[PDB]
Amino acid sequence: MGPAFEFAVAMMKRNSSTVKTEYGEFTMLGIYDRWAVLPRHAKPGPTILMNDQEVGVLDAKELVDKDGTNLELTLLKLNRNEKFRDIRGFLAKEEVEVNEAVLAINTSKFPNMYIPVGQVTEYGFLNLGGTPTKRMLMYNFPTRAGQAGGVLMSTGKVLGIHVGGNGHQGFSAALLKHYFNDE
Amino acid sequence: MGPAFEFAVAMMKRNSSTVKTEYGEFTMLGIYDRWAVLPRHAKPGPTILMNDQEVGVLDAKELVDKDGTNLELTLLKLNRNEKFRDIRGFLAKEEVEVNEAVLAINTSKFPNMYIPVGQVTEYGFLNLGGTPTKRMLMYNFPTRAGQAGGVLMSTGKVLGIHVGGNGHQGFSAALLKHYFNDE
RNA sequence: GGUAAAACAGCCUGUGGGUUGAUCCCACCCACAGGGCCCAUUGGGCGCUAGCACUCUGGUAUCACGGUACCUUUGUGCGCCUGUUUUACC
Repeated sequence: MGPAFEFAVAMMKRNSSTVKTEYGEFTMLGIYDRWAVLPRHAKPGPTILMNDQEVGVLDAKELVDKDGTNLELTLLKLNRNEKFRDIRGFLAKEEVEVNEAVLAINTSKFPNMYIPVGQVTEYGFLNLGGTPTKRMLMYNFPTRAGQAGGVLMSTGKVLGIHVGGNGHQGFSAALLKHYFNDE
Repeated sequence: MGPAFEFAVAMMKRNSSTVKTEYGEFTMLGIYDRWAVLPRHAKPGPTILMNDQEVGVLDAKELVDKDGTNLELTLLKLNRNEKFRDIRGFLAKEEVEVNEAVLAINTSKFPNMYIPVGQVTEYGFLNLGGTPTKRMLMYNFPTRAGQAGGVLMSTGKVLGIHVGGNGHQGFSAALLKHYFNDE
């Protein structure tokens, strides 16, 4: 099928997992080594359920910009031998707009779901649930709950992580390369 | 988890797929190159639905032994550019008994299912549905339908393909290395 | 012109030489001469902000020592980008 789906299936097979925390079930994306990404509201504790099996969290960083502003991403280091495929090369320096994107989701509510979203525009400031948030990306698609964590993709590019919606629009936290230079 | 579970998950991720034919939904195992294996009761036609994608069948063989006896396996050559991981090294030259096995199934009825089976005994002749059949492997897990095609595994070894059950006992067709010297 | 197909180029510079759409900036080609970089080297390979898949040369972790995960190199199929052809179709 489309080159984006070929890209998207591979990304989900090699780098994604289903995660349960105290606050729900999420798609989770492994960046490299043992570092992965959840939406901030997942609030992962000392251990998580990764594909129905308990895994310890060695470290959890909640991203904010230079000013202290929410970015709606939590990076967590997983206590497991396996390393993720290194997809930092698929992350861009700064926010990415595309004319057509796929949002991929893998949870028990939404198993193997590859949603074509269309135009992704760089949105910037958003008031998520009372919290000033920055580096939002926006796309025009009727979103539901339980989609947070979904990986927004384009052929050869990982744009961000779905972090919320409003009924006709969905919003992803941009996933920037320098977030993972080290941590 | 088990060394066997690590093995089975790897096998399903890299080598299995869900297949629909005119005769139901099946777990399917890729052997190498583009050769795969199904139960004969799948009876694949000129195309199959492989992970919801139409795939053409270049060639299909229903296995018989030198004596002409049913083996309950269909080998099919898939018209795909991508090639399967070569797992012929995990196949034995003759039927294998193990004292501990996992049967792995991936259909919409049975998503991401890894059934611990226990002893696998070499059963030999079976009268499947009125057809003299040979090289049956027998294991005792009161089984249900839609499990045909499940992969019977132990760490480092692929024993066979689930082809039927009886309420108490389950049966796999043994998957021997010389079946694939050239296919 | 489109519109399909095919088919063949792509390391980077200059040195020519033409041609070129045209007489001007080009674009191509035709060649030469340098500089390279990679590999597993009598050799190979080097368009990839577009990737996917297997395979191969080595590593590193881990393991119930059967495997598993990742990195790295070799190749091959599919895809993609530029051209240059050729053929239809309108």
